[PDB]
Amino acid sequence: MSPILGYWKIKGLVQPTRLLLEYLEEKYEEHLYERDEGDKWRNKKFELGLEFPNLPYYIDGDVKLTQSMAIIRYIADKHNMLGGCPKERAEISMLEGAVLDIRYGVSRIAYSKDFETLKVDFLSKLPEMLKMFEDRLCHKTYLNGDHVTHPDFMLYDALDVVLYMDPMCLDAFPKLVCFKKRIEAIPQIDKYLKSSKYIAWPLQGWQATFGGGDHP
Amino acid sequence: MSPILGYWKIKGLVQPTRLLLEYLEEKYEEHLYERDEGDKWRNKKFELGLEFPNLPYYIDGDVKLTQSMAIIRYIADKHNMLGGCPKERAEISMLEGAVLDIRYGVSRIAYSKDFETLKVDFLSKLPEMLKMFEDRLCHKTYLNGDHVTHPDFMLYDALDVVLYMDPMCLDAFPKLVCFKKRIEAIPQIDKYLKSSKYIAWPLQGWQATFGGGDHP
Ligand SMILES: N[C@@H](CCC(=O)N[C@@H](CS(=O)(=O)O)C(=O)NCC(=O)O)C(=O)O
Ligand SMILES: N[C@@H](CCC(=O)N[C@@H](CS(=O)(=O)O)C(=O)NCC(=O)O)C(=O)O
Repeated sequence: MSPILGYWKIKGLVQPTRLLLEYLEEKYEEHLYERDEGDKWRNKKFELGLEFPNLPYYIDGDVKLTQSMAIIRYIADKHNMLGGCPKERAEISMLEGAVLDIRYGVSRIAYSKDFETLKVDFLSKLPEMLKMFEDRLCHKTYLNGDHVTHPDFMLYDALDVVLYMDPMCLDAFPKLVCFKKRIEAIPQIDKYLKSSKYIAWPLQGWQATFGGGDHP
Repeated sequence: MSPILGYWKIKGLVQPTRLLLEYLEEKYEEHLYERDEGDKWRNKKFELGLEFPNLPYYIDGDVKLTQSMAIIRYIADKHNMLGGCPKERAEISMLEGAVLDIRYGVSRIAYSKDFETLKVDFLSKLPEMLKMFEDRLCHKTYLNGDHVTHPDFMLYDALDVVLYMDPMCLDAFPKLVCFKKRIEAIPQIDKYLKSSKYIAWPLQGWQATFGGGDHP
């Protein structure tokens, strides 16, 4: 049967994974927990056969997984996209980590009552983080070269998110601007982003001071 | 020449990596930044050839890496320890993530002025996190079975850290208590923990409210 991907009906930690699945054109069903289905999840949490019960989870005829990163890596690995040798795989793991520093950098302050104050500090450090990627993309179409890897969708998600926080944070980074457009230019992605499956909001959990709520 | 591992002279994000290197008996030199060498690092940060300048970093005749997780995975991968197939590698990635939830759970609140209040909330959720590992170890010597994998050293580091926070947090988890002793029973580990190379403190950056300072 078709693999089952479970998570809240938000972008959050699973969006990059959804994009990788669409890009690979893999078939899959989603168990989406609405903002008021917290209890629905609780009563099912310890009943899915998961060794480390959590959201997101990925269940398919061969495995039962939790931990967003093990999930996206599993999907990529099943398609030989993790790297052909130790060095390459490390490059790709390094790219994941660097993207997470930005994505997690947002979530870390998005649930605070003093978001604006934290935001200033954050938007103050973001430029140096972005420049590392800008330089990475100066002589590359995608993060790992001519071919797409899962970090590309992670970066895309992170850029999508920081753009909501500051629509001008990419003004000094033309390569990153083109990269985001380039990802949206991928047929499978453009199709998915225009379909009824696409969850455009919220970015974080509904209760978040930033990227939360039921509407943009 | 011998690989170079660089980081602050604290356990922090690199300790599990140091333990994996010792276990594998790999030769390596460390560029340790003292509490007052922040500037020493700044003036070298963008001069090491690192694509994503950060701490820790790992430089050896074949690669230049940053991102603690890409580093430990690289070392494990160079020894064929990441997993023999997609499923196994995902299991191992899942274990990393689950350990990080605990380790990062500590760092997230260790720099706050209200540590004690946050600590209560944290120590309230830790038991459910620990039990997942307790159950994982009920019919296994190590997290992935009979043989050691890098997540074992990550878990060890996390247990070492939560024990400083609460010396009794493992009282209901005998398998975890034995697991920690079992890791310390590994010849290379026992030797390293008794050598002059072992950095017992601090756990977090020196400025941390918890696990910080120059002395326990
Ligand atoms: N490290 C885990 C963290 C997962 C996590 O924090 N999940 C949250 C939701 S969200 O933060 O991703 O929105 C949750 O509610 N998990 C279910 C639970 O805690 O019962 C991962 O990456 O998968
Ligand atoms: N995701 C990175 C985070 C690294 C990080 O936050 N490094 C801190 C130090 S510590 O938090 O690990 O102690 C640092 O000072 N990096 C150097 C810098 O920011 O210039 C990783 O895992 O390697």
